[PDB]
Amino acid sequence: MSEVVSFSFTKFNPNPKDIILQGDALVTSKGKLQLTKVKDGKPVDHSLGRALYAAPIHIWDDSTDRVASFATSFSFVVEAPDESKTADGIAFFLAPPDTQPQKDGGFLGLFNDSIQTVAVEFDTFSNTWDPSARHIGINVNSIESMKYVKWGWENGKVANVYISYEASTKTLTASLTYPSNATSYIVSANVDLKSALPEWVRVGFSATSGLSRDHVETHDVLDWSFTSTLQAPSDDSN
Amino acid sequence: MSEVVSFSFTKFNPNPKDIILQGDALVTSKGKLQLTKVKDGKPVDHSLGRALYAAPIHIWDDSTDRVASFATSFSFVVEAPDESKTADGIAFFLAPPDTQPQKDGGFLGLFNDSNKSIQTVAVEFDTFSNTWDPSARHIGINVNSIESMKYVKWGWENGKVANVYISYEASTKTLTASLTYPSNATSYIVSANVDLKSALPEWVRVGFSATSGLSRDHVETHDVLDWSFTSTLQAP
Amino acid sequence: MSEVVSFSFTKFNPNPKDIILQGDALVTSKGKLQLTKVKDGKPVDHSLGRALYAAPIHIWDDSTDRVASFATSFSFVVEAPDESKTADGIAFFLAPPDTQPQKDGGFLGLFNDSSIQTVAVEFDTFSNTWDPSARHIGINVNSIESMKYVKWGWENGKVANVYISYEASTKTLTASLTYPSNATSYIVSANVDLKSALPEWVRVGFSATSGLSRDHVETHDVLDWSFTSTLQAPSDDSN
Amino acid sequence: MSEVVSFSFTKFNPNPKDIILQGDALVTSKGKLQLTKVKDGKPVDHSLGRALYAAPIHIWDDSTDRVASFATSFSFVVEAPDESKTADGIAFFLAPPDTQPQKDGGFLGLFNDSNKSIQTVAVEFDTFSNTWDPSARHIGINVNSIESMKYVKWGWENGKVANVYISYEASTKTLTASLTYPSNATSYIVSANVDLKSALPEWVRVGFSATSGLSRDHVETHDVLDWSFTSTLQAPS
Ligand SMILES: OC[C@H]1O[C@@H](O[C@H]2[C@H](O)[C@@H](O)[C@@H](O)O[C@@H]2CO)[C@H](O)[C@@H](O)[C@H]1O
Ligand SMILES: OC[C@H]1O[C@@H](O[C@H]2[C@H](O)[C@@H](O)[C@@H](O)O[C@@H]2CO)[C@H](O)[C@@H](O)[C@H]1O
Ligand SMILES: OC[C@H]1O[C@@H](O[C@H]2[C@H](O)[C@@H](O)[C@@H](O)O[C@@H]2CO)[C@H](O)[C@@H](O)[C@H]1O
Ligand SMILES: OC[C@H]1O[C@@H](O[C@H]2[C@H](O)[C@@H](O)[C@@H](O)O[C@@H]2CO)[C@H](O)[C@@H](O)[C@H]1O
Ligand SMILES: [Ca+2]
Ligand SMILES: [Ca+2]
Ligand SMILES: [Ca+2]
Ligand SMILES: [Ca+2]
Ligand SMILES: [Mn+2]
Ligand SMILES: [Mn+2]
Ligand SMILES: [Mn+2]
Ligand SMILES: [Mn+2]
Repeated sequence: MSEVVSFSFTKFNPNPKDIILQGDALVTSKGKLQLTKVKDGKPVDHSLGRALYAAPIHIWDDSTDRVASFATSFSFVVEAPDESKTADGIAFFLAPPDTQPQKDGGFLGLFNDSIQTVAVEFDTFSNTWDPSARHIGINVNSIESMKYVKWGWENGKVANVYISYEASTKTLTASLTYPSNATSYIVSANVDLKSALPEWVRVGFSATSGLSRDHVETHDVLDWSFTSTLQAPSDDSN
Repeated sequence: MSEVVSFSFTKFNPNPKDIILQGDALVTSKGKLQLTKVKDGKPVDHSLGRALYAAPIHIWDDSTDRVASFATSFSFVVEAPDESKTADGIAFFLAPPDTQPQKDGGFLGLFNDSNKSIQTVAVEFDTFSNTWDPSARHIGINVNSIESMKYVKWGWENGKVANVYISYEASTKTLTASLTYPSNATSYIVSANVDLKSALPEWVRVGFSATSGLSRDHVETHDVLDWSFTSTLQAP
Repeated sequence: MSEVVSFSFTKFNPNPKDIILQGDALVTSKGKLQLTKVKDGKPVDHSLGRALYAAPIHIWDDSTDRVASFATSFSFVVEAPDESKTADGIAFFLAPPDTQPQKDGGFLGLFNDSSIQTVAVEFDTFSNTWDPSARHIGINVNSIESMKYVKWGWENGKVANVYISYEASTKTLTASLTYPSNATSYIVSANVDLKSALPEWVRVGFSATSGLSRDHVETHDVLDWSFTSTLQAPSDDSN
Repeated sequence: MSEVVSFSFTKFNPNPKDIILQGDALVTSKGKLQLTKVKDGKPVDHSLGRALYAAPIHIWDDSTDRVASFATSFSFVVEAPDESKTADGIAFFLAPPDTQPQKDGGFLGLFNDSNKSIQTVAVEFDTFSNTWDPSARHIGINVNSIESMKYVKWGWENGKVANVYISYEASTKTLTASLTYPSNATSYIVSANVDLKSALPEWVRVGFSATSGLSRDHVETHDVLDWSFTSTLQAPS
């Protein structure tokens, strides 16, 4: 009646055997997780890459009415040669363990037109279902976010992300901070993990570059820490 | 060289030998840290309470060029009988280890209006607009002054549980504070560049401070429901 | 330059996605990891079971000269209908990520009689030709023949608490067993060079076998498990 | 209903505001916790030193039926100029929060035969056979007495680093202590059934105590090199 898992990497090892790389994703010799293709130092169009931690995570348990609380921190960089033409974005996500890459472009490698996936997206291009401004969105089994906050993307600057899920209140909270100019953004939503996802999931990142040559950008993850605890609800708190 | 300290309480024992209680602060029989006085269910005016963890925390070290990264989470409630008349607020803070209560009211038990500056870094949840404050209720980052270096407007929800997370990243000197109300999934965040080495001594105590208003009609509670803290002092 | 991984289960979930079950191993409805076969309440002969955590662990890195330090705790029970006829044993181990079951019987599902990379701490209940006469706790480096052991007073059906630690800076592997029922304990340590014994990445877990005769039978059940490893640069300023 | 505390130091800062130093204990300029006096490079007789973590630890609560489980690890050295004449030893201990140094010499700064009312639970690394001791140097588990409830013979290695791990499993009341010399891969262990609720008050301080001999020729250092402690007080399962 307690299961706890954590991991933390201050950079990635170039051939990381505890990370499942999908699509174009790779780790560079200097330990950056380059989700979308970069060639000759330029980001390339029509790229999709994802990365998952090797172990599935026990996020809820039907036989005991436990639901996990979790938290994750990571830093990422999106750098674009043209700040007026950026696409498509990067996300943190949870999905069934055998999850594969879904539709490219605006679907971020996570969703499709035709899917259980919960995601926090950092969305750089306004699709038909998006607000006009770049945004941080919380997504539950749809590319259309259930709640978002407008996001002032800073080209090429390190973004520090912290995401937490409080099982007792069903509250998912996502924040981004730029240390370069000490500016931050936050959004929360009420999210029921038990109805959106299966009992076991893999967790990780997904990103796509645009579907035209002139809307390109990198989606690089520099470090990552994750913890989840599946335990019985407390009867005495408040 | 690494020095790591962590503590977590899902609620407080009523006689907590690892918390230094100052002023009016107490723990209720149900395990809530009641910073400011409550009589017959009503919050009382002219109250000041603080609470510090017993062990000092090593936040920087001159000889080895180290500065700590830290993070803290807690939940709190501020409950007012009259939503239009609320004072003064609650704060999480770091101060020298022998820190004692400082001025009441708008000074939140943390600062004062004398010539002598005080070493204290705080994140304040401010319910009352003093001369030095913005008009709205706000979350502020305060570095050795009751006047915040940076703040965000705050939609205070009367009697609702607020979840706070505060982190400090030594490598970029970035302090970030967030508040979320799970009851309506609404959140607020503010960050600031803060140099701990210039603002504080090498060792500090950490905890909470709160004050109620200096008029009988401007009263509210300042209760902390749980608390987790971790700090790591390690080489750059 | 730091990679840290930790997991802890107070009992196992009956269909555990984050455990790779091999051979006969299964988790019971009450959350026990039953490595070797039990039919109608009795342990069965010629059984081999193993179980590994799903994530590979980064135990050394050629590029930076880091070597991990790790610790693991677990509780286990070995229960036998006949105390004078026990075989073969249970082990905690580290092996390459694609590790598969190896020889049964005295080989504990880990080694064979053929070059195998596996480091193990074994709780050995039957004296093979390479064993001391008494039951024992052994530290094993790429061989079924232990590099060091301590004689072990096995208590039939009682919970045994194990603690194993590896201190990279001294290459010291330490293994202990305590029975809380009688407050009795056993310990053994060895100097083990993980870099030369194993690949950079490994999987970790348990292996056990029952006897190769109908009458030498006993359970090998694990009740909980915690593990933590840290791969970081060596400390330059400690003692 | 959970209270968790953890701290770790890879070496001690020279003016450690989170450690209460008592008696002769000091931290050297290189970060070693030197519990007993050293003068001109030589350990001095009639010395007693102790050190406690600044925050009290909540080890049981009557109202909720909780008892803590804890674990601690540390390395230490005991170095003697004359291997045939060693005294008195070093210990890890738990005591009431306002604990003060008790008798010197064989009482390890922890106990006193005059007063059996002392509350203190300890794991001792005992280098000198007193009247209440076995003959050999030994690792002992002591509960409100200098006379160990359980011990194991200990092959002390002069001036070598010893790695200690101690754990307390609340649900079975099992206290387990182990010592390992990395230098020769040699280890010792002992366990005991210990009821913390009847031995100690609800809140304690934790740390170390040591003493050097009560004669000029029985002298040895008692230095702690690091430390890591965790305790969790939570509902019984
Ligand atoms: O330009 C970036 C966007 O491309 C969109 O796809 C467009 C594409 O850009 C255009 O050249 C033509 O092929 O029509 C496509 C419609 O599918 C993506 O939908 C959008 O996400 C951006 O990546
Ligand atoms: O009403 C809440 C505020 O009280 C202020 O104190 C005032 C007080 O309101 C007024 O009655 C006067 O007589 O005394 C004080 C003016 O010096 C506090 O200064 C302010 O922080 C609020 O708490
Ligand atoms: O009886 C338990 C031991 O069996 C040994 O295998 C024996 C087997 O028992 C015997 O019937 C005959 O087949 O010879 C085999 C090999 O000598 C295992 O080697 C030993 O590990 C025990 O399990
Ligand atoms: O020599 C070390 C031990 O001294 C013991 O005390 C002795 C003392 O050495 C001696 O002078 C004698 O006359 O009486 C004392 C009691 O036997 C300590 O008791 C012992 O703990 C060591 O320190
Ligand atoms: Ca989009
Ligand atoms: Ca104010
Ligand atoms: Ca054998
Ligand atoms: Ca003695
Ligand atoms: Mn979007
Ligand atoms: Mn203010
Ligand atoms: Mn053997
Ligand atoms: Mn003794």
